[PDB]
Parts: sequence; C-alpha cells; structure tokens
Amino acid sequence: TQIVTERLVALLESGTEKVLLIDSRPFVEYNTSHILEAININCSKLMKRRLQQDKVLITELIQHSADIDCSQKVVVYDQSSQDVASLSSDCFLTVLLGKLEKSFNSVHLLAGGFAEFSRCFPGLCEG
Amino acid sequence: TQIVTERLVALLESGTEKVLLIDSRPFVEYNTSHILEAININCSKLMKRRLQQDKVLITELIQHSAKDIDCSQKVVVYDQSSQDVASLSSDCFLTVLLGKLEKSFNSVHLLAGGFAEFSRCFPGLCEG
Repeated sequence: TQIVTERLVALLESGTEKVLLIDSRPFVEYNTSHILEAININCSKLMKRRLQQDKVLITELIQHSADIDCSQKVVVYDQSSQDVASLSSDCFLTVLLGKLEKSFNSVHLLAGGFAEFSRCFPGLCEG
Repeated sequence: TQIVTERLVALLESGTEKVLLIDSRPFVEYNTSHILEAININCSKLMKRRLQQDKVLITELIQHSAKDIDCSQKVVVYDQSSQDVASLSSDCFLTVLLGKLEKSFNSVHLLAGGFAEFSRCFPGLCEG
C-alpha cells in the first residue's frame, strides 16, 4: 500500500519494527542524498535488466548493497511518486515493486517520495 | 511555472507553438518509453556533474541529443511524477537542470504529474 512521511519517521525512530528501507532512485541521486541507512537499488539499465530478467534474488541484492525476513516492513521510495496507481506501467519502480512483493508480505511505497521526506526531515537524510 | 497534461497535448497536436520537450529521467526510463520526440537529458552522474559544473551549453546539449533553439520557445521538462516546482528537493537533478534552462529560455514549464500521468492519459503519444 502506501505509508506517509510521518509513519516512516515513527518506525525509524522506535524499535517497534525492523524497517527495510529501499531507495529506488538513480545512483547519482542516492549519492547526493538519501534517507538515513536506505539501501540503494538504483534505477539503472543493468539493475532493471536483472530485476525483470529474474537473474537476481532480491534478498541477495539487498545484502550486496548494505537481516531479511518476509514479515519485515519494507519501504520503497523514488523522488516524488504519490502512490502505486500513479506509476507508469513499465517504469523501474514498478519492476522493482513486483520482485519485492514476491518476497515480502509488507511492501509499502513512501507517499511523496524523497522530495517530501527531505523537505520535512532534513536531519534524517545522509548525503 | 507548471503546464498540465492536456495543455501539452494541445501544443503538441497544433503548430501554434514550436515546443521543446525534455525528458529529465534516467536513460533506462527514457528508453523504456517517453513522450513522442522528447529529448533525453538523462538523470546521470555525468550529466549532473556537467550541468552544475557549467561545462555545458544547454542548447548544444539539446542538439547533441536531439537525433531549432530560441529562447521564447516553449520548453517542457518532466520527470516520472513531480507535481510542481516547490515540491522539488532542493538539490535533485531536475532542479539542477531547471536552473540551466531558465538560464537560456523565458518559457520553461514543468509537466504537472510527470510521465506517469501523461502516459496514463495519452498512451498512443508515447514512443518506446
């Protein structure tokens, strides 16, 4: 589903849940700046081929970037996507979202993407 | 400012104005699919360095990639889903780009809803 900015700060701040946070954006963007300890599965020619080719175990990929577990809350974000319906049918994010919902019961998109989180919580963004 | 999906289709369809249409998105995305005859100034490490380094004439860049410039010319940038200029993270690629473009054209508008919304509403006007 979706999960809004304030929910994400709440989960991040507490220990309540172990949150797996993915930054789907291009490498440059991730590198400029990202949400603290987000994992860069970057929008890439290679990354996109390998996702949709199904040559990649998403859980191995997660490790190759950084504790995995399907109940684990997962939050993907791009720069500004509001919700799942407003994704172009064959965009990178979409490709990704599939393979992730193919491993986790809890996959939520960050409403407002990184533009909105970084606007509201500058201090919780590493760069 | 902003320019919404239906304005863009209107300008594209008519000859009223010669529209310069830029797809700011990563190369993969542009390649998967884009608005007919948009020019890919792709969100890149190189592209971003060169923009903000000011090593690039934006107008020369346009013509590299294309395959008629003129500052009055309507220019429309888009990413995947940005709604408006205020909702851009201060130092994101788009933003960088928007500067260098407003530094060459009087008419630079962002496509409200980005490519997600145009491609939803006008599938046939997207090459892939």
